[PDB]
Amino acid sequence: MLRFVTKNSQDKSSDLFSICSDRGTFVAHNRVRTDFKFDNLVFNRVYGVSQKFTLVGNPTVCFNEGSSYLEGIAKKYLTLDGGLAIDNVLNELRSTCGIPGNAVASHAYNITSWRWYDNHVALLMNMLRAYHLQVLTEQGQYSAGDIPMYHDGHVKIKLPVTIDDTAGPTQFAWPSDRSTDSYPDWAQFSESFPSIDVPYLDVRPLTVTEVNFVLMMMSKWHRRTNLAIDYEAPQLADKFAYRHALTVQDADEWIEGDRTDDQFRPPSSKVMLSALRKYVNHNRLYNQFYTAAQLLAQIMMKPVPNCAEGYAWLMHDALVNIPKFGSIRGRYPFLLSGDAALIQATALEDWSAIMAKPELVFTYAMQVSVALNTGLYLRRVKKTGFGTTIDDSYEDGAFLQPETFVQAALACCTGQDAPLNGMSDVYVTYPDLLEFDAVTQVPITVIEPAGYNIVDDHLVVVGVPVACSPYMIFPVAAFDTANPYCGNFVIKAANKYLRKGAVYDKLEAWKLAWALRVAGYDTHFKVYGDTHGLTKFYADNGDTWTHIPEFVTDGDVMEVFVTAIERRARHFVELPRLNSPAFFRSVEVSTTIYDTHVQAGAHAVYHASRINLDYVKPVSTGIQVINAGELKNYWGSVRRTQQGLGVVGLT
Amino acid sequence: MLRFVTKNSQDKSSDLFSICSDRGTFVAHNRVRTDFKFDNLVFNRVYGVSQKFTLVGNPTVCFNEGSSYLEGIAKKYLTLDGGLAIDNVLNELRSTCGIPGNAVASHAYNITSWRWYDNHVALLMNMLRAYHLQVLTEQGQYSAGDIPMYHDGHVKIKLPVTIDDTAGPTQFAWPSDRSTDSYPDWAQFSESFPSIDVPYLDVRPLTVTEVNFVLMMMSKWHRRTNLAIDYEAPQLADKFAYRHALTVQDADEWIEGDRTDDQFRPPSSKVMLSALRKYVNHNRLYNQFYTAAQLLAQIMMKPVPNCAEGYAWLMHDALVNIPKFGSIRGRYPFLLSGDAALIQATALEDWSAIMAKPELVFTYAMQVSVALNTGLYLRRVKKTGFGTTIDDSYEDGAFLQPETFVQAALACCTGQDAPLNGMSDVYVTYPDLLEFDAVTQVPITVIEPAGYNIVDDHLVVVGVPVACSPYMIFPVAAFDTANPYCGNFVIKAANKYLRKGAVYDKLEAWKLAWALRVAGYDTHFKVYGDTHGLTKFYADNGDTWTHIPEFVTDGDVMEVFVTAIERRARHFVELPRLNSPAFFRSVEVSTTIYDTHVQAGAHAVYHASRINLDYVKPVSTGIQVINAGELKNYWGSVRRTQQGLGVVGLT
Amino acid sequence: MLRFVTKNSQDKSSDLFSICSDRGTFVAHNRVRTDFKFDNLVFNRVYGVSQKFTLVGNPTVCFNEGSSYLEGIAKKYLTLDGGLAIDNVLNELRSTCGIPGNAVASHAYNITSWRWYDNHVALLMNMLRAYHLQVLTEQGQYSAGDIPMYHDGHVKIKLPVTIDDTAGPTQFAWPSDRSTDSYPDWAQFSESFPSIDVPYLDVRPLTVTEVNFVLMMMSKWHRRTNLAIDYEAPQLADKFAYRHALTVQDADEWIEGDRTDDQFRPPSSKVMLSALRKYVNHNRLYNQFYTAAQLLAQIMMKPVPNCAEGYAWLMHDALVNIPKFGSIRGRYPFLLSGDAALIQATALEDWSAIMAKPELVFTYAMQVSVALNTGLYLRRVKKTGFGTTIDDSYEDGAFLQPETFVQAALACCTGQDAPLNGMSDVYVTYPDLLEFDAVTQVPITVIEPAGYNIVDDHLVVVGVPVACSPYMIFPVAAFDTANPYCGNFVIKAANKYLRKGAVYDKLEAWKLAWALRVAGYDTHFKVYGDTHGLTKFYADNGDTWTHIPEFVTDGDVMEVFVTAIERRARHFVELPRLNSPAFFRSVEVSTTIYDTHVQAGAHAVYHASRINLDYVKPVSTGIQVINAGELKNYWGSVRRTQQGLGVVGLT
Repeated sequence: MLRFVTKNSQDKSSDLFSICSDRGTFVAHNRVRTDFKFDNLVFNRVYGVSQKFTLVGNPTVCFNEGSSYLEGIAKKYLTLDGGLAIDNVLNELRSTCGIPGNAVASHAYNITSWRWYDNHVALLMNMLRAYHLQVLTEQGQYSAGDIPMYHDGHVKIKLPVTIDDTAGPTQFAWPSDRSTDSYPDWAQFSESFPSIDVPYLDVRPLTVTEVNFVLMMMSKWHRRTNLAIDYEAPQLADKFAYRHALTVQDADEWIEGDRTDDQFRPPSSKVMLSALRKYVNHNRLYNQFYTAAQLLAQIMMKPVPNCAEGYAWLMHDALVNIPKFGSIRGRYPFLLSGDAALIQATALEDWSAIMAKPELVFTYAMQVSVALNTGLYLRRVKKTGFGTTIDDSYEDGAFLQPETFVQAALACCTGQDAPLNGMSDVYVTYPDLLEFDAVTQVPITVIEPAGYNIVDDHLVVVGVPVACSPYMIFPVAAFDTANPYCGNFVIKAANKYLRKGAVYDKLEAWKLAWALRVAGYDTHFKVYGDTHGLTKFYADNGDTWTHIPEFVTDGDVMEVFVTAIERRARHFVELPRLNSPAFFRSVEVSTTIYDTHVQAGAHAVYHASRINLDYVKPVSTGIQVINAGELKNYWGSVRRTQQGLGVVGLT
Repeated sequence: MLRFVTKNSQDKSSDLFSICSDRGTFVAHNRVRTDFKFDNLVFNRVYGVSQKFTLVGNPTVCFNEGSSYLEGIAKKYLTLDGGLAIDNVLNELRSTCGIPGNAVASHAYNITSWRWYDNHVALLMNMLRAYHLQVLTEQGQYSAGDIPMYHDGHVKIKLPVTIDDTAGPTQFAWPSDRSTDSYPDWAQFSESFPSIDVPYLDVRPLTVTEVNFVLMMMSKWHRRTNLAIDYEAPQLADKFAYRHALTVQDADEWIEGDRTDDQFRPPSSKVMLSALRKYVNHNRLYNQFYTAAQLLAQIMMKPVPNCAEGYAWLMHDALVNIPKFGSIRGRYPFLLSGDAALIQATALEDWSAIMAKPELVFTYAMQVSVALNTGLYLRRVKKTGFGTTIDDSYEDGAFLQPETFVQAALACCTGQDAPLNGMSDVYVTYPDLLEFDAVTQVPITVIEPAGYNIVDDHLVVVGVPVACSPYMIFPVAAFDTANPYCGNFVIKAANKYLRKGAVYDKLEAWKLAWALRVAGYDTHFKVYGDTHGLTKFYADNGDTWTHIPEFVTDGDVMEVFVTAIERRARHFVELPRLNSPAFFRSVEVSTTIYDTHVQAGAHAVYHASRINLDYVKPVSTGIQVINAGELKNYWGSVRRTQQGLGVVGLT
Repeated sequence: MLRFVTKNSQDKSSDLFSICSDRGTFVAHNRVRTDFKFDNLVFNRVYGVSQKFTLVGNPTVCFNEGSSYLEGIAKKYLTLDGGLAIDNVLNELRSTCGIPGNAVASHAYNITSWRWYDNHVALLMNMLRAYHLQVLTEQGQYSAGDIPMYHDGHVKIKLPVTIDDTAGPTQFAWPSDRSTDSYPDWAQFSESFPSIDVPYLDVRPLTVTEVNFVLMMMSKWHRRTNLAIDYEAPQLADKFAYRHALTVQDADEWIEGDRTDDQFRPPSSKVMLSALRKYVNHNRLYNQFYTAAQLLAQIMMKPVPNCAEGYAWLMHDALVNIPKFGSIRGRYPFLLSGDAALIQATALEDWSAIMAKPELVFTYAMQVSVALNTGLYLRRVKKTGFGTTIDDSYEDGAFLQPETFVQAALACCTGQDAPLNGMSDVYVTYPDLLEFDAVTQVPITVIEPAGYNIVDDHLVVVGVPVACSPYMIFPVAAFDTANPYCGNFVIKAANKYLRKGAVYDKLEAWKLAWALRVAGYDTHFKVYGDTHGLTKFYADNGDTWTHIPEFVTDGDVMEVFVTAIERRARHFVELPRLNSPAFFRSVEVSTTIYDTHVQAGAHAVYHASRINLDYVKPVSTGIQVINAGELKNYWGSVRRTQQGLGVVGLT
């Protein structure tokens, strides 16, 4: 994930922005300068482009079974090919247990040394989400979510929320609620020989507050806010025992009225980070934490569209496949004694980067939301080749299996090799949006129709619409040729001229429309075919980006006529008559970014924290690390090729 | 058998599905994409296929004693063969323990006329089926179970059910009755040496509740549901005694009516599995457990037939040979000690795998059911000469041996090495299915004669019909040549064209018809006989599989006249006419299954889990492992050789 | 550990100091000469430095059972691992002693469910602390013990004490109470074979009074003084039995009140040590005794801080993991016979050394305390990058493992191979000290704000402060480069001079400031921040050590502006100004400690004794010695490698 965020060490460094939101949303401001090269002279314009991101969401969880992983075991027990040496783990118990006779191995295999279902990624989800919520809490920004009330005088949209924004809590209370629901049974089991088949976790190097936090968050999660991360989650395990030298019972007392909320307020974000770092470093959970970060980032937030038709993508809900929690590392103290067993290098470097800066996960999530939303429309277009490909040889099979859905979308949008989940049966997916013809309905209020194909008072949207500017992944290089996405392009003459002298293919017509809307001239396009009532290219005043109209996507018509270019009231840099001969000049448009920052409303400016590849140096002290990986465990990167996109290892 | 289930998926993504039932049935949805590449114009079509299954069955059980197996004792008590070194036992009694010479001499004189009959296969059968029933009950769907009600709108067929679901129980009742049926005369044994030739059990490592469950489940088992694994079975031993530290009294009060039902509930599935694990790994019953697992898998369930005529497969009832219960492990306490001798490697690894994941047995049962049906059907088909040039004596070659019946069926189906029972005189058989003229009078209530072989108010079939489709096991190489059963097939030019259309061979015509029905074209055909009421390639929806046309089941029909190729009501991919010599093209297809997730009924969806075989190495400590097998015991595999399927060693 | 204490003085003049206390504290005077050689003009100054210590502490003890160690029995009763050859035990019972076959068979049947948990570490802990307390009492200075009352004339700080000295006892009272607390149910055992799984002790070689002391000291131990080694501890075993020739009755009358206090006095220190020696060398408990000695040393005492902020180090309380008491040596009389097996060489030599001189433990405790504090502080410092070019992950590298916590601290401090505990799941830890932001609210009563980080009426610290000075262990090579911690350092030219003075690096400035404060010049400095109330290099008298200036604890500060070099009130050696480029000279210093003699308070002076290691060879007769160690048991050493400190074998 770190390599993708840093765009392969571009300028040797990268950047990230802190998590922050107001009423469940936050703008993402920018400043850009767009040049103009014609008449062997330069014009330019500077304009502040914004972008709206919302944290609201209602994903659906599935705490199903998942494959067990034993990577954080000593080298002497695990093997690259032999794996778990059951004889080696068993006979070590005999040398240390007080159980007599030769039936020691039989009893141990009967009771506890048969399951081998070590997997804590659900717990890592819980704790990392808790850290993010606590950040939003003490930053004075924790509240119920609220999708913005989109309004332009024309058709307007409003989506409902589970809980009221004002009725939402102003402080982060506990996930579970005391004296309402059951809690898992826990007890410090420090015996050398396990007695009952039950998940075991080693939290010896954790302080009392950290172990209290972990064992309390072990219980059921209850949603109290509309945020996409407050998803419902039951208690991960019905029963478990924690390997701690000291006995901790503050949570147990708080179950009864013994401890009030005052004396059991949730801890601080640095306390959560210390607990998580201690836990991961102790149990050698680098790959599992990397997978946890991937999963949480993929559900962090969605980009609020600036167009009326964009809300169709926003209204959707995702499905998460979190494996059932199971922990077998406290069953035997000697398991952790020794170097870690084949920890993935990408996981290690990513873990070190997150420890250096805990904001990398949020910045990656912010990038990935925009990247996925763009990549869905991008693959829908690229499958048909603007309706100019006969067969279906684009080979979009990487979008079929729900595991690689998001990663394939990322590899489609940007040429960067999207990072694999590093696990199996775990994913976030919108199955209804699998095929490129994704019809959907939008609930719509009562406004007068102005060429917006309103059907049954419900905006009918086909597929997925591009709903966010690419300004945070600007070098996207989505199309093969030059475009606003690439950043620098040159407007060319019309293909031919006729009685209104405007013959342009959809792609360069959209290029010219975006250039003119940047320059302050709205453009009128007219095709006598299917139009649905749009005569000018759709754009937003706050965000000068011009969304590609549907007729470019449908691939039926290949030409669009731009009859007259009108001048907006908010005039800007003057241009000649482009849509006429003997006056058009080969203008070229380039843009660069001036200032990028993330602000919640207009208050408490959050200066960006620079991150470079200097601290990327992993801690290799007693951690057997392998850079290579296997596709079986989904350790690779989906890469876009000439014919399409496929999954390959990084080599 | 783990090797078989892994090679079914060629060691890539070895899927397995949780047990789940809805009224005794369920359905396994898939998502398979089929290609159509011709003239470098690659097309494809994805579609969901649902091959449903039913757990309802009424097998016939014959409890006949067979060979006595003693391959779990220490080496020093066993000779070079299975012969028990009884003289060694008495010498060890003389040497190790200090017993009066008169006492040991009297015991040795008494033992000279004792039966060393030890077979716990029936006990393992009962315990495993009880565990599965408890799993199904705690899942909340256990009931009497009913055969599916299938109708095509032209014929309505409903097989009678012995016990209806409405009157069926909802909670798992005990196999026996409350003092209504006599219980076995169990007793407590704790001395060093046996006193009566009655078999004795070693159940010391088990807990009080597990011993209660085993002892009272030893009683006569009554069939209370139409479940296939709910076969009737008598008390496995009229008298016995368990070697335990203390006597167990809880079950006796319930037996005699002192304890009511609520005071004695059925134990959990987890504790049942723990008891089974303890018993097997304590008596070292790995081989007998492997045989019992094979029997359960082969007797688990049958596939619901999509077509009408396939219900004949549901009509037939299996016959089994369960050896009588015998136990000499509890006769002496030293026998189970030492290093276990004569343990098969395949049995050990299979036992480790099934205890690591208790769903391997169920997925192997599903695979064996579908493979059995396909193997029998394609055996009948290849008897004609369809697809196979060599007219091998498939009728009576190796299908006579009941122990090798199902394994030979699997060999004929897939070509993979079917795992043998590993035990003598134990098998599952359908005696009325060896003949190739097996007809059945399936009761029908015809709505209208859509065209079938309906005779005497209830139609008949020939041999074995088709009930399933090769989708749980797709890459099955039933035929040597390319076919839909294989991954991909290349449609070739017609043998001869003519004015009305073209004629086709036995296999090529069916292959093209299946490809066209997948594409969306319904294919008509004309045959020299008039033996049916429809000139169509029947292909029921839900799986889009075109059954082998019944006309080719008989011989002397090598050419089939195919005409009238046209689109159906719905259409997926445009294809050339393929019958006229002008429009014909060398269409090549390719099929691959991507996703599969069984779901019980219409609410409970059970996502496909996964198995990490790297972590499931067997517990090889303290075990004398033997890779080789003995053909008289049927410790081997059967492979479909080009010269005829036969039993071979794994070497 | 003897190797460690000898290498601290590089095997030359291995000093050691008698235990001595004054109100729970004492002070270790020294006489160290510091050189100043420049331009062949060698100067020097001798001065007495006093680094005082306190024995007062309140550690937290968690009595949790851990791994069972059996490495003291004869070879024939032990397998290749720690597994007890119980079958060998029963065969030897059969062969050697003439016991009825029925009796031995019954005993063998009973023994099958017995716990071979044997760990006498808690017992050795208790006996050693009792011996030390009796030594301190007979020395005539035992009391409740009070924390020192330190004030600089500007802030008055006094840590609260649980038990004041005035009400504190003057004579060593018994750990238990006169029938107020229940005593363990001891008994007399003399038969050949055990009868109950309750642990049994072999105390035959001990005398009647020693057995009385051990048996009644087995009871619950109450904390009656604020001594660090006076931790509360419950009864180590509710029931037990001692293998002795005759029963012991003297203690019982005192237990039941029949015997009054004067009739039963605490036994002498000499007889306590004799009893400990007999017990250890009879049960062959060398490894467990070495572990217990390590624990006592690591938990003995803390250094009184000269500076005000160092009292935060005294605020923190340790946490320990003492394994539960277990004894199987007394189960059978033959076990202790034969040749002892699995005895570590280091443990044997350390045991011989500590019994030759019972002060080695105390001097090693003092050294481990000072090394611990210095290691933690310089770890926090080197996290910034002070002195060390490589920014190794010192935060969480190997400090997570509690068993390796203090050893890693010692490795970071000195670079010498720290001796491991030699036992699993036993450690001393400060959980609130792993984090680098550990703050404490030390209660202060400010007389006047002389300039400190005083906030909220009670100042705070960051991480771990400094309380001691590297004078008990002078040649400590904490930093790779030359420094005051090393023997000598060469002051080099300034990086850049300027009109007001010169600027200096992070390390060179502190080195020069320390050298100048030793010389007699007070050095001022200016920093880009304003984070303190004094621009001075703080150096309290009594030790003439200049603490690391707190400004450099944080990062992003590489250059420090130093000016105003001038003589203090008193002066020792004339030095050039060293800041102006003209007066600057290449001053080179050299430091060496000559004399040291701890003295308790102001009256009792304990001259430094000596140890002749030539006469302290271990008793290797009748012992199977093993030089190698097993990393799971933590039988090794940790060395500060250039690539990061880690656990290595001694080979």
